[PDB]
Amino acid sequence: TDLSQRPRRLRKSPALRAMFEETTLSLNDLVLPIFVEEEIDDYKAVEAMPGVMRIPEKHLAREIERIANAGIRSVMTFGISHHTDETGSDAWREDGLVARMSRICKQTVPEMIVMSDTCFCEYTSHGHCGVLKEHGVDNDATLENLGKQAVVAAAAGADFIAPSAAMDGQVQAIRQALDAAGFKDTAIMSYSTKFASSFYGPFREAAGSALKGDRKSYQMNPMNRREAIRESLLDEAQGADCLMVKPAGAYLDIVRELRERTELPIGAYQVSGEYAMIKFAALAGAIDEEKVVLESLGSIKRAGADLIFSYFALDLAEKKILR
Amino acid sequence: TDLSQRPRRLRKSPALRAMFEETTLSLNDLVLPIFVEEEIDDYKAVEAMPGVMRIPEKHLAREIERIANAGIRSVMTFGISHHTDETGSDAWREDGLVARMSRICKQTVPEMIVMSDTCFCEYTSHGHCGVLKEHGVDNDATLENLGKQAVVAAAAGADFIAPSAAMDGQVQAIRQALDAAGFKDTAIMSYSTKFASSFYGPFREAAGSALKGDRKSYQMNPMNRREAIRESLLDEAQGADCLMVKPAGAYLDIVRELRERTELPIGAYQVSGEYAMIKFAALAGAIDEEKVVLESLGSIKRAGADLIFSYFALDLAEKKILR
Amino acid sequence: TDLSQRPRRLRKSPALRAMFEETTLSLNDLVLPIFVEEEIDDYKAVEAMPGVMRIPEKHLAREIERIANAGIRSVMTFGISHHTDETGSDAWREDGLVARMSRICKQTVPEMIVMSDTCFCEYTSHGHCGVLKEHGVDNDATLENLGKQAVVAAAAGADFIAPSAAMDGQVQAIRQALDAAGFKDTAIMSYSTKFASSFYGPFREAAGSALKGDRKSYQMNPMNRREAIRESLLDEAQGADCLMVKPAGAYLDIVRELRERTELPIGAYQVSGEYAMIKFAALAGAIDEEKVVLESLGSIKRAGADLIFSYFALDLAEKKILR
Amino acid sequence: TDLSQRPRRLRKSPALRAMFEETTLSLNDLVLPIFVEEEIDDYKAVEAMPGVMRIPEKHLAREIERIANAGIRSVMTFGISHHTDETGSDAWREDGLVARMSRICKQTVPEMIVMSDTCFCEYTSHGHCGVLKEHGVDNDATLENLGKQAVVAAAAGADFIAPSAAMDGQVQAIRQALDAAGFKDTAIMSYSTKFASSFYGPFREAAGSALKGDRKSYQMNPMNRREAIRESLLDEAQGADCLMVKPAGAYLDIVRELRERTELPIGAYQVSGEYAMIKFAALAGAIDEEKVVLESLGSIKRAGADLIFSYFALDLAEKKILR
Amino acid sequence: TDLSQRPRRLRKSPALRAMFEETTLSLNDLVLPIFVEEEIDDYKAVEAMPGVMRIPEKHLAREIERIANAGIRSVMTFGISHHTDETGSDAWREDGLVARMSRICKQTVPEMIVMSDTCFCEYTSHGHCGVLKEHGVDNDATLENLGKQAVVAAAAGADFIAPSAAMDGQVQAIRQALDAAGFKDTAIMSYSTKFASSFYGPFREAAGSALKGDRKSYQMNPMNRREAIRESLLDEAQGADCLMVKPAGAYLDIVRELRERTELPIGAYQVSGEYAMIKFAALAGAIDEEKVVLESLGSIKRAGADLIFSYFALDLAEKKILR
Amino acid sequence: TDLSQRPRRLRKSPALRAMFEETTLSLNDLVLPIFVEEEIDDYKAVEAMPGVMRIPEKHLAREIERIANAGIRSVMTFGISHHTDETGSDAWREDGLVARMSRICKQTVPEMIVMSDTCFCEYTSHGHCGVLKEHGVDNDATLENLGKQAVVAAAAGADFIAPSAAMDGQVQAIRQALDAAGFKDTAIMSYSTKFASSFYGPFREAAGSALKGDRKSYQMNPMNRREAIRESLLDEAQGADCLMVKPAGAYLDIVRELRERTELPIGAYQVSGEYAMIKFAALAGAIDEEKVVLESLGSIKRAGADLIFSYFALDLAEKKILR
Ligand SMILES: [Zn+2]
Ligand SMILES: [Zn+2]
Ligand SMILES: [Zn+2]
Ligand SMILES: [Zn+2]
Ligand SMILES: [Zn+2]
Ligand SMILES: [Zn+2]
Ligand SMILES: [Zn+2]
Ligand SMILES: [Zn+2]
Ligand SMILES: [Zn+2]
Ligand SMILES: [Zn+2]
Ligand SMILES: [Zn+2]
Ligand SMILES: [Zn+2]
Ligand SMILES: [Zn+2]
Ligand SMILES: [Zn+2]
Ligand SMILES: [Zn+2]
Ligand SMILES: [Zn+2]
Ligand SMILES: [Zn+2]
Ligand SMILES: [Zn+2]
Repeated sequence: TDLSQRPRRLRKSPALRAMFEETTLSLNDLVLPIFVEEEIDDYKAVEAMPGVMRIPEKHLAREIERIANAGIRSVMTFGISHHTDETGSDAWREDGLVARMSRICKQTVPEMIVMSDTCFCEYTSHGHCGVLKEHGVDNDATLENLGKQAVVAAAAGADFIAPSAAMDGQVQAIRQALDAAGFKDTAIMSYSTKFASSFYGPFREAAGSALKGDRKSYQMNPMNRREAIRESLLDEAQGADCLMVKPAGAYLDIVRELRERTELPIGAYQVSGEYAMIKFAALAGAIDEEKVVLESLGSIKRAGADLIFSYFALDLAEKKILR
Repeated sequence: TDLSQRPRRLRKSPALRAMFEETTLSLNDLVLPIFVEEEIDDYKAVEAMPGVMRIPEKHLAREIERIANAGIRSVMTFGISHHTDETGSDAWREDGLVARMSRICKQTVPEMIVMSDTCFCEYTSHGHCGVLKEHGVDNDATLENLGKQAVVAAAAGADFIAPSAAMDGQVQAIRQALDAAGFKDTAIMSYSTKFASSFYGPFREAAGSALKGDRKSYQMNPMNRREAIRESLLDEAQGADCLMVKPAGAYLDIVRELRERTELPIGAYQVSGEYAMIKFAALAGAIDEEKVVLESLGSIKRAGADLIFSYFALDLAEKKILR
Repeated sequence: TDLSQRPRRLRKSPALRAMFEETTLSLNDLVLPIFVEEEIDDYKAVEAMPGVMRIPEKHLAREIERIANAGIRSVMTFGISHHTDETGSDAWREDGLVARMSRICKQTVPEMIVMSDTCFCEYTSHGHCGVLKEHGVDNDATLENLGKQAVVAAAAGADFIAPSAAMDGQVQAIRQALDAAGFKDTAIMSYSTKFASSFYGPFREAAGSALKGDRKSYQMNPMNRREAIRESLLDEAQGADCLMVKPAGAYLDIVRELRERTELPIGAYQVSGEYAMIKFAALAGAIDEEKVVLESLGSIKRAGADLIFSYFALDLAEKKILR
Repeated sequence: TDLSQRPRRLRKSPALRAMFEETTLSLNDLVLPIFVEEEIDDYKAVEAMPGVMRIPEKHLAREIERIANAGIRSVMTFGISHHTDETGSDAWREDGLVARMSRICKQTVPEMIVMSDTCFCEYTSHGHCGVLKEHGVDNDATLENLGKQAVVAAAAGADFIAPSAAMDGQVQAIRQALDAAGFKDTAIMSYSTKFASSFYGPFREAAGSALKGDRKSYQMNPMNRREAIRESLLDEAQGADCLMVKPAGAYLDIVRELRERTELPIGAYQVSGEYAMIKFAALAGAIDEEKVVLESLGSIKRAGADLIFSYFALDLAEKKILR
Repeated sequence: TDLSQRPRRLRKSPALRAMFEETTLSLNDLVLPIFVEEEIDDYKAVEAMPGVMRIPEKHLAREIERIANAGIRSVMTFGISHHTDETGSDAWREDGLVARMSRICKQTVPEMIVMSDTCFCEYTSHGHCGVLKEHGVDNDATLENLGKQAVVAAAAGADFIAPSAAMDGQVQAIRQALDAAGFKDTAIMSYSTKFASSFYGPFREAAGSALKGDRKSYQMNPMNRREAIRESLLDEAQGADCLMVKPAGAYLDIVRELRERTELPIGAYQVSGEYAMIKFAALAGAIDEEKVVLESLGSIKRAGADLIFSYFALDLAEKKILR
Repeated sequence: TDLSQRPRRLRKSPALRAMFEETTLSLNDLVLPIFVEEEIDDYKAVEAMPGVMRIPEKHLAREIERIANAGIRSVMTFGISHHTDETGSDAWREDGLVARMSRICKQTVPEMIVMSDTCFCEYTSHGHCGVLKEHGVDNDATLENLGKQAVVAAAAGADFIAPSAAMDGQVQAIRQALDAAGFKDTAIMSYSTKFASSFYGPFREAAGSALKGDRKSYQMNPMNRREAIRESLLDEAQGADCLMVKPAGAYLDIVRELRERTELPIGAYQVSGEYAMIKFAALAGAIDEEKVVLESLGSIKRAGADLIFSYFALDLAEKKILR
């Protein structure tokens, strides 16, 4: 046929596809979320997240070292509390779980980039991402607490404070608190664009949030693309060091549009539900796990994400699939 | 706190979120892919696609009518051949399965928008999307065949010829053939941007493609965002009536960028692997199926897709979840 | 003929046009403006707005419930005052008509999204949208009053305070007042871009504004497209939750340009004159009312409006034309 | 208050608003559509278009001269046929009504810019905009006829051939025919973007189209903004001298987007329904006719239209409202 | 100090800089240019390119295998001729050096991506990049020869024909010739934007071009950024598979602008002069070679290049600096 | 051949290339960096920068006058300290080397545009660009010092204070200090985008910085293009009069992108390593020095730089190569 343009010419062999591959994926793009449960002896399996375990705080220095050894550059800590209360106050206690996870990680592996998930859903009685009032989850009371938590987390060693409560002004609030507390160097990995997604099922079982109801009054509507960009831009305006889109998998268009709207780094969260959809389909033999994971992750990088939070990170590292 | 901007104000209640919801999803956005197997009496279950059946050609007029009755506007037909050969020649026989699926659908429900998947992977001995030569899958020999198939499919009643073989110049080739054959009114739903994705596992079991190897020499690299846009733009240049991104789920950034690069309609394919990841995780209780499906689909619409090919379409229609 | 591109292929049938229809319209896009007259027993017909009635305040809880029952998500309240004065002070009385409309609506149907029109034209002796001085309608004195009104309206239950006085700094003024008064959660639906349009005739008879003269010193010039965009952007800068273009019908280009200039929601007002032009032509048999309304409204949505204020809303809801 | 930005400063008086008025409107922007009925003695009133008359062909030279005298620069001729047939063949007869309207106008007022509406809806038995086949309104057979009509219209004196049949490739077809026929200098005022609008009611009664059914298979969907732009761009590609959006009133966003997408002139049609909505509301006293017309027209110019087809043109000219 | 924004926070340690590093460099980005001299026994050292040798054709299969073994994906072949003539006709002889380099490389390592430099400067008596006439270097006579050379090179095994003669229409000419000759699958790596740079000194000594004078009548002006982009876009229009900017080092702005103007792959040539500037400064101890090379190369990738032609490639591969 | 477009037509002769040359280079684009060592009698040769000498402070008025006489418009002063300490306090002493270089230059040649390099690497014991603490190079303590230095430098006659320490908020800090000190007219030539480049080797030997380690915690990653643009934009936001990209040679894409992102002037630094790479290759005879320098410099101007800091400046001026 008379076709001057033939894109298939650069797909002829593996070598050519590698020369022309536009996106790369490596361990430098991954952040390992880790679940730490205090006051427990044995690792707990998160059934809805095949292969994922809750780390007993007592095995934490061992795990972090294992994580570090695999080449993992950073982790996002998530705690399973045995000290919840109406406001998740343990989150801001100098020696609450939040601080200890951070402190243990950083003392054990000082070059480990520790990100502290900053919220209250895992420490509150009601399971909401903040202070519960009769109007719902009070924005401003939560901000104060986030700020307090940030200072203790930073004091404990966290390199990034990562607010995931979806509260308005949370980056500003936490930045002021860190600065005032003397932690001007502590970064903020904002969960800038966080949707009220149905892809968080598994997480609830993993992290222990007691929430009976939803977070639609704070987490934004999955359908809102313009709002999603504005959400993250407000965060850049409030000084966040890195922004983030969560979930990432079904939101690659948001990741791409945000990438074209800011020079800030952009993180992308491959949520528990994404991880579970892959594991369960792979377990059923419907798909090849390794291929789907890499494509999934590569897709997130293609969309423009500088960092990806993935529960597969350690396994990819250990199996040497990524380096 | 002093926050003049509070995005949470429009997330306060369900009514407010509905007023402000930026994206809509309805039956007008869905296309039902259907699998028809010739020469069989009973429906066959596609194990890797829980809930999906191969329709015996003899039950086809009944199914299509059922599909139509649910409010489904259109279907994409896929055949399971009992007459394969080195070139998938049944695909171009006036009365091959391709034609019959189309003819049966259109005679039974004349207002049904019939899209014919136009390829050879389901009719060839080797399972490749075309004519197999010593150089691999010959582009040009395939184009001629696609063209022949398009004419018989169109002659049979197909409203859209949908080339999914990933061959270069396929839209041009098929358009010339339809025009010359007198089917100037027959549209082309190009699978313009089709990646060599690992999300097609289930499909192979559903549609019967005999391929032992891969399609990387024709289907494009999942990592290639610039090439992906160029792929579809070449298709617009060749006259396609509608373009398409496939898979869709992990390619929403591509869908969004393409949407900003063309005024043509854009279809998006929620592949078998996507459908399987949701079904299997839902079966394991890790996620809520209905919520994940709607979010998944709504996300594809948010990204900019005018149409979505989803295996969930009939179920959403029948259960009245979408109208 | 040799035409590779044939847009008519996707216009062939109703099914195809529905699959390809780029814009949707539903009850989630409509806001019902409602006219409430205090101290009256019977509904009053607004002659210049066939089918539109002034609701006696005493029938208000009944109407709102009717409105809610039809599926209407929100209303914009407009009062007809029997207590006007040089400054429209009833507008800011804790129990003035403004507050009562809001309170009645919200107590009767708590999930009803109440927007309070915030102005003084309906409460002043002179009929102007504010405080009348020798220089004309004093901007700053009006701002103070708007702020006072906003607090009582919010205190009364309004979800949105909607300033329609066209005063400079009105969003800022009202936001400060709400915040200081403790109504940080109360939104602002700014009538950001409001022209000095000739399409408001009917309104004057509906709402009772006593104005003898014009509002050209505050409402902006219909011809000013650049100013129109700047008007709304200043409003976004002052914190408005939603912006608005009014009128909408003859200003769809403004709606479209604003949509490309902000991520904020955008409301569009199908003014009384638009509603009257359609009703009267339809009454004369020159056009089909239902078709013209839907096209009119669909056009406003096509232009980019997230919400439309339309006097047809209830009728479309009740007749089940939109859902 | 402390407001550095005060847009109201330039709205203070009429002089200031005139200095700052961003859009102008004059007789140089208007095209008068004219309705000419052959074989009739008296002017016929178009009831659905108060003030609009069908001109008997015998009074045509008088009217055109009147039109010219008022300062009107150009007219769009529309005929009411007493010689219809299955194909509207009178439209292409050397001396059919189409030619005569043009010839009479140009001989009587040689500097008059004559635009010939080029279609068949007014000359066919069935009332469709073209050749009726079993598939509907055949595109290609219509194109041939349009071309024939264009040559006779051009031969007769028309300066612009204005295809309003909404057929694909109509500009290309008509350009080839004019060129081949030796009318390379004859322009094409394409009705590039013409929607299947409900605002054409009155027209049917004015122009006499016998259509019982709709034109949705050729006129495009009112909701389709992307398609609308593509429609006009294809026309620019086919060589149109001027493009057009019709209707104009509820499509100002389309006018604006097209203006930013082409350097070609853009015409905008204030359809019969628009004209009727204004007349009827004005007749009912709901609005001020003159103000609404000028705002309506000024809005169309604001949106970016270089020319407007308005039935008010002569009246505005004669009353000296525009010059 | 009160600084909310602190970019230094993500530069704190090596781990953080690696997480945030925006650009990657690997062996998949490199193409090794190789110099092959026919009819010689020993490797010849190119004095102006420390570490670079001319490979005797007889050691070629050994070198290519060595190159392949190091992980190098592709090479650009350059010949040193012992059969020059007024037109460089050996370049098009079925068994000229050009063909043999290609054939030897591909037979020895079939998966090696062979790019053939396509020009005549190394085969002509006068040393110019083409056919020398009294007007200078005849464009069109050169095009014919390039085409002939391309066919023999492709016939010999080259995967890419890489025209570096800077002739107008060279991509078009070579594409037609390959297609006509039946090498439709053979790609074209155009040296689309090639400046008349002073950075090619060393090359002349390496490749043996006999030119006494300059190439300013064909190679474009180093100062011309607009022309440089147009040069490459014309090449995309003529069908090139990949474009290229050469030199690359002092032209990163061109690389970046081209990257934003095309979806095609972009190669970038780190010319001999660049390689020599680094080697000589490193030899003098003024800079660290390895760091400068990687920064140099990383910079080219940062600018947007998909591939880089670098003489350091093999050394980086062998020393395991890149993988 | 049939080629309508022939770019070679404007490359035919030197006259045509000069008419069409898109970029110019002159002495008005150059800034001469100068190295002044206090307390020394003889000029010292910087071995890693052939031709570059350290000027003894006592010969400074002679050199500056020589520099001025050659037509050089401005210089960037760099001192070699014989009074270093833990904080580089001499830099802020009223009569420290920094002040004296400036004072000597401006008194000797009052119209000379003096830019003072503002940092501490040349005055600190440890060689870092600031105050060394246990956390590394303290940002804020450095800012205070920079500010102090700026005032004494400005007081001494510097026209531009040029912070090259890569500290966050350095422009803001220095602007406040100058303003408060009464030097509101003193400009700031920020080294806005300064990478942690390996091209600074030679400089260390020239300027005497004692640093044993690296500056990666303050100078930004060479690979970071988005951060690089943000770095400079923050500087514009802090009030810098001119921005700068350093190094320039391997960062022309950054220069170009910044040029399209700001209206501020942009300086570009051709670092010592660039100067050394050219000198050493030229010394080895691998390239022509004069041609490479001019191309190098012209390339920097092509990329969009308004000013270039080049060590070749005086030589080009004196040899009359540029005027
Ligand atoms: Zn305990
Ligand atoms: Zn939470
Ligand atoms: Zn937020
Ligand atoms: Zn059979
Ligand atoms: Zn296939
Ligand atoms: Zn393709
Ligand atoms: Zn009363
Ligand atoms: Zn008012
Ligand atoms: Zn305003
Ligand atoms: Zn007759
Ligand atoms: Zn018609
Ligand atoms: Zn058209
Ligand atoms: Zn020989
Ligand atoms: Zn050459
Ligand atoms: Zn060229
Ligand atoms: Zn001393
Ligand atoms: Zn320094
Ligand atoms: Zn900086």
